[PDB]
Amino acid sequence: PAGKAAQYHKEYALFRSANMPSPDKLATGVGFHSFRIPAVVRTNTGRILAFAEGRRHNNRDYGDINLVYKRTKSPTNNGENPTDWESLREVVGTGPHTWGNPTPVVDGNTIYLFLSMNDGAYSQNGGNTLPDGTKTKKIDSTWVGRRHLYLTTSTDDGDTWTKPVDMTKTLTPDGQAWDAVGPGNGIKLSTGELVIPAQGRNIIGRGPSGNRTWSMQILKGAGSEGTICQTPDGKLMRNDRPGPMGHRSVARGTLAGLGPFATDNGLPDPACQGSILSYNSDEPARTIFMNSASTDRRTAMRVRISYDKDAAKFNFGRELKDAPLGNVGNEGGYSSMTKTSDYKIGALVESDWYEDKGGEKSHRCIIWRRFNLSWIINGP
Ligand SMILES: O=C(O)C1=C[C@H](O)[C@@H](O)[C@H]([C@H](O)[C@H](O)CO)O1
Ligand code: NA
Repeated sequence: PAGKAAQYHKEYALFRSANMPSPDKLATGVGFHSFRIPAVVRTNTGRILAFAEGRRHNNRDYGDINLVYKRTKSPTNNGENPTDWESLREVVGTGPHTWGNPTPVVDGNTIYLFLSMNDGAYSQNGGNTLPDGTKTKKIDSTWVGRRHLYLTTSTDDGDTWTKPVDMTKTLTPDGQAWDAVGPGNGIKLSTGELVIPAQGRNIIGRGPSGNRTWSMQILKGAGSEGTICQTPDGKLMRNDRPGPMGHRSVARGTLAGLGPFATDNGLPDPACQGSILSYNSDEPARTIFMNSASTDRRTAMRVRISYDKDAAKFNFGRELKDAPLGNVGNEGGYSSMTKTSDYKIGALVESDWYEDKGGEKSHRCIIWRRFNLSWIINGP
């Protein structure tokens, strides 16, 4: 029934890499080679908060990387145009460290933002060469050299953020080395609990709005990069990035536990992050899913709808190719979706200029797309 309406789509770069005109810089003068790893949420004011990793010197997952963000200037503009967005701010950039994997969730008048961190001397694989010629040590299980999990919060509609608090000791398993939270988004259940996807576990926030305490729900067979969603039937669903290239890994259950993860052959994935959004719970209930709908590459970005009460089946949906955007490099990769006040899907989508090929010098930017259901429904 939302298919009857006139299609609407609109798209433009929102985080502009250093190689692009009007590159995004902080008010301090700090600029960024690349922006990756988007997260976006609509607050209960209707203001949109967009988060990313500002990777300072190159496009690598490690090294000096700051967690940055923008807000819409007003809570009512819905990010309609470029000028509707504030200029870049910083959640956390302290030291030479990696701060990233933004994974926010809105809770009434509090926005919670989980993030991952590592020391600037360490990388996932280790032995990587830093700007100064120093080789990274490999992420390990020491306090110094593990991936930490941090939580920061805003009670002023994303304007300011409390000093990030290290929650690794309580919300990551003891002994763990590599870790990820999201990235993308957590969710607030119909029943009021907050759920944050993370590597091998959900992170559950309980208590009144804005005064939460968190615990781990350890999962069996989950991915490192998960999405969480409350399907129309009320159940939870993890839809995760696979280890190897092929297809999304999916599991369903409740706060008491999830069933086994199993590959969803309806959802090809190239071992890349995806995003998911419960769009509405009234009839017809809809779940939206975005990812690169390919087994081998990140450039087949597709958005889809499921009408299933457990989101078992997604339609073909529509290729983001159908509304391509010039002057932003080759679009595709990590994504994040939110619903806007004016009833569109707002998505951040990574794009890669690909100048040094897959080398570290290739600049990465992030696109902001909006589209209504009609635009998805009425594609080939
Ligand atoms: O572009 C990527 O593939 C990527 C970028 C992120 O910054 C990394 O944290 C993440 C990680 O390397 C994998 O999830 C395997 O742990 O992957
Ligand atoms: Na930094």
